[PDB]
Amino acid sequence: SDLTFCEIILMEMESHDAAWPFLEPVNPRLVSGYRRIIKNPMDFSTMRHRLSRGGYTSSEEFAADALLVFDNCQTFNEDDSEVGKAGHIMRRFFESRWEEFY
Ligand SMILES: Cc1[nH]c(-c2csc(N3CCNCC3)n2)c2c1C(=O)CCC2
Ligand SMILES: Cc1[nH]c(-c2csc(N3CCNCC3)n2)c2c1C(=O)CCC2
Repeated sequence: SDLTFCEIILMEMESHDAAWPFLEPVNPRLVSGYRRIIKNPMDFSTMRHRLSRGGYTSSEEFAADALLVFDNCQTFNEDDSEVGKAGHIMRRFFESRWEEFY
């Protein structure tokens, strides 16, 4: 049942206003320099697919994939960019609610 809270928090993240940059994997054909800079891309739908498949053995693995989405976001996007400003909203939301369970 370590993962039943992950379904809640991923469902809440999937439907958050500011989740639009992270619903689908970043298409590197459209973003100059992404493949070069971001070694391990991650997004909500890949997390949904791994969760759907049972690929998260512990609750901390799910959080590692989640923090990676935002570490990527800060690595590539300026803090005042549209994607950056949304990644900060999502990152505080995730951390604020991850602590509300743990
Ligand atoms: C994490 C991330 N999301 C986006 C982005 C821009 S537009 C858009 N969408 C989502 C897909 N269909 C509609 C509009 N998603 C970027 C990004 C980066 O890290 C680099 C800059 C571009
Ligand atoms: C998965 C994904 N879909 C799109 C997308 C569809 S339409 C459109 N534009 C951007 C330029 N002005 C016209 C409309 N962008 C992107 C994307 C990414 O991964 C990165 C950002 C771009």
